[PDB]
Amino acid sequence: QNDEVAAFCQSIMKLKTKFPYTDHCTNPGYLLSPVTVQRNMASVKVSIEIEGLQLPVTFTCDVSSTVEIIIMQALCWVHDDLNQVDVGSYILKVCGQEEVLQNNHCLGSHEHIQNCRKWDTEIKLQLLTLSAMCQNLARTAEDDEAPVDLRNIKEAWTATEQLQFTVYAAHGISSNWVSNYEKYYLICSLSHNGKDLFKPIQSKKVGTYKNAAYLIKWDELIIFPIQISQLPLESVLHLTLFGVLNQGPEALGKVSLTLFDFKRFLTCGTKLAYLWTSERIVLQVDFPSPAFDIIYTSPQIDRNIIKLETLESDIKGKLLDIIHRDSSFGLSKEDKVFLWENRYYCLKHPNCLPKILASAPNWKWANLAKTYSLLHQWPPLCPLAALELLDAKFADQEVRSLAVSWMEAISDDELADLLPQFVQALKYEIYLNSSLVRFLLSRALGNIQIAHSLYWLLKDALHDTHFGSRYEHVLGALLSVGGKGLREELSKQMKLVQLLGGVAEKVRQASGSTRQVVLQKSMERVQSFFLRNKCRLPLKPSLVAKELNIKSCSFFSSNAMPLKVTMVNADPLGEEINVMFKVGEDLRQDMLALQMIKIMDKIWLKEGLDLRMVIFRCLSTGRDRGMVELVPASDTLRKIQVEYGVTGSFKDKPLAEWLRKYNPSEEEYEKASENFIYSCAGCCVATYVLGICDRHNDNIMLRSTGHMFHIDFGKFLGHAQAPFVLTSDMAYVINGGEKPTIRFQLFVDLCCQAYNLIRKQTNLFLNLLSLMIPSGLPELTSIQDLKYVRDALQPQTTDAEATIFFTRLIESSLGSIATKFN
Repeated sequence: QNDEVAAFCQSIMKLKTKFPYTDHCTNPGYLLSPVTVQRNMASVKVSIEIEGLQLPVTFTCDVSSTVEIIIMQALCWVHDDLNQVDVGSYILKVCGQEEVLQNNHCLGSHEHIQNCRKWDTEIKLQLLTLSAMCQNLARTAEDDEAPVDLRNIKEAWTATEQLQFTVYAAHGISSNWVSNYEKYYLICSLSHNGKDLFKPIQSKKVGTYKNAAYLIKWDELIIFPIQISQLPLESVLHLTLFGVLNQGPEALGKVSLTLFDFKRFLTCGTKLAYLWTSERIVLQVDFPSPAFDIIYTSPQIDRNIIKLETLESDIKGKLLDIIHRDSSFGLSKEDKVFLWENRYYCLKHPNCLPKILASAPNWKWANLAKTYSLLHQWPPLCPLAALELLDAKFADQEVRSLAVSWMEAISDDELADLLPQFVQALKYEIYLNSSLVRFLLSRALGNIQIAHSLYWLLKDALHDTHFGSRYEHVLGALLSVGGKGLREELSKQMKLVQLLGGVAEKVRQASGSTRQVVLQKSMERVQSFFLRNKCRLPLKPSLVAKELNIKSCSFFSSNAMPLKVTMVNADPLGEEINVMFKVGEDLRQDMLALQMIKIMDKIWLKEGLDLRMVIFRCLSTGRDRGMVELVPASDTLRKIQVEYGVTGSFKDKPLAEWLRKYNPSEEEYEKASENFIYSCAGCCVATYVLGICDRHNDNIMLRSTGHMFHIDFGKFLGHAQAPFVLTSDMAYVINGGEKPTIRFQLFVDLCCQAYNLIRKQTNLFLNLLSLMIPSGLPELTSIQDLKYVRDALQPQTTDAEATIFFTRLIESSLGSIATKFN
């Protein structure tokens, strides 16, 4: 471990050398404003503050214009000719947010622009030079030159010795264990590619040793029916410790051991493993210790150039049927062998390589040379497709390194929203230094948003009972390489989340009349914090808070008593910061639901379908606590139904009247109704595919602009289970009347269109969810959960039949009032 850590640190300094503090492109010192490229790149109004002008210039821009020419248009308003105006010295930033628009991207591609348009709120930018932009987070020269802190040989293929090891003892047993358990045993399993190579082997059941209740001694030899020369390089031994009660046996802990170390040497001699149960226990397994070191050597390369082969059409039809399948999921055994034999015909369809590798008959050393030979004459995959190659089922390091090399094509903006799965895929790298971790660290060096999100994600990952140590090394590398500016900023944000969490705990423990007073008094400590510190908001680190608005702070009087934290912007050009902080309930599953909704939205927008979706932020900042974006001027459907229900008996006019009071004019009410149509279509498709069937008056929320969204994702992937529901007031808003109109047909067409656009990306959604399996969410625990989503996506069906299917889902959701529609 120490020597692996040292080699890791050497490599990481080598990675640092490639990001000097002088290069502004990779060391900007500011956040980049996020972008999601949208097709068909319509006009909007933008107001731009300019130095020397008392009023900002306001003018109409083409949504499809790049930020560069928009800067020049703003410069043209103030100068008659740009001959001696330093045009390249200028940037645009969002008013009140320390994020900079990206020059080479369309104004319409930027998320801030897109939200403002959905919102119809003022686009308020500011023109300045790089010199005036805050670059406090930038790395110094100091940081660059600082160090990072966190005899004979036998080739393995010639090694005939059985794999064998002696499970010797476990040291450190607790008093609670001695009282509750008589005896103990280990179950030993041997795995590669996340799959058992053989039946697991169970040890004898022994009690605590004589005159030692902290010691469990087995001194037992365990032999597996395999030789050293048959072990894949990435073979892992799993030891799970069990306790049989004295008064079913229950699992006390688990350790894993790689059979080869990061330098290809076979594990030899005594080896100590550590398992935690809350405390640390030490297992000792003794491996054989011959007079020679055994090293793994990969088979030697095949050089081949493979256009020159048979053809046929009974076979070629079946083959292209396999290639265009949704995924490798559920691929039958016959299909696997058929594809494997025909694999060299597939070379002009790169994104089917994961199917091909999943159809390999085995990963025996002898069969590796022909796989490797294929892999290095294979075309580049698209990054999203290469995700599958980083899942558990592909442990081979050539495969994974090659997948990371294909991943390098992905943009930072796309990668930012996929980081959770990458952090999880770290668990399938057996060694500390890997292509993948260096890729992630490299991206975090060149982009502050990626570094910030990686920070918070690794910080959750630390609570893993099995992988926490590895994540500590990775997080220490991120913090080391990030520089002192970023480090002190993250420290301020960490202290802020701790202080806010303390306030929330005190508020919940307090009750009734002594609760808001407890709030106000407990916020004193955070007020002190701001008195000595200006702090970036962890949810959106481009917002700088200087002070707490103690007056507007309150609680929501709901389950888990959430805090409404109101903060003063440090920028006068910006507006208040309002975030909810919540303690008690686990926000990671809400984060996964939100991320899936965001990815569906991205997919739609890339195909030119804008369903006007509400995409709000949520950040787990610890064990069962975090902070959540607050969508302004929105209320739950029941709240609307009942506040209307005191004045009316109409059954179906509450939502329409609610929207009418905030959109009185006819143009404004039609616009709000249209927003409702589109956002509701998006919500229905998401409800069905992601299996969120807990929808009810309290779960669905509606914004005064007319946009509908979800806020609670308690039953997520609950496909056990009218998938969604369309009560009559929603139908009234969509129709505009009490009878069906062409607006309902537009809603049905929008739903089916979006549904098919997601069915086309079934592989991405299956891969994005399986990569989250090992994160430990209660109800994404197996590949079976993925099967339910795939069945919902109906992969085999055509787009036309899928349209028919979803249309009848809609009319099922309409219930009794579905008689009135065609």
